[PDB]
Amino acid sequence: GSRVKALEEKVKALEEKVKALGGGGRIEELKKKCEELKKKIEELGGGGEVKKVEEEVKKLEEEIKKL
Ligand SMILES: *Sc1ccc(O)cc1
Repeated sequence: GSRVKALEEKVKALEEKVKALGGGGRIEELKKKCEELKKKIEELGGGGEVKKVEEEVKKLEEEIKKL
């Protein structure tokens, strides 16, 4: 399937979008989940599971569609 393909891509839309969206309130917590998402993948290599990151991020990415 992908697993990582979903992690490598989302990381681009995750930050780039928020960095270009510039907002507050809803964006305040939105970034909190972002900084943690980028640090997990870039750092994780053997542990943490790749399927666990693509599933969780699914919530963040979907949130970008609105913002
Ligand atoms: S990951 C990320 C990047 C930029 C923001 O403004 C927020 C989250």
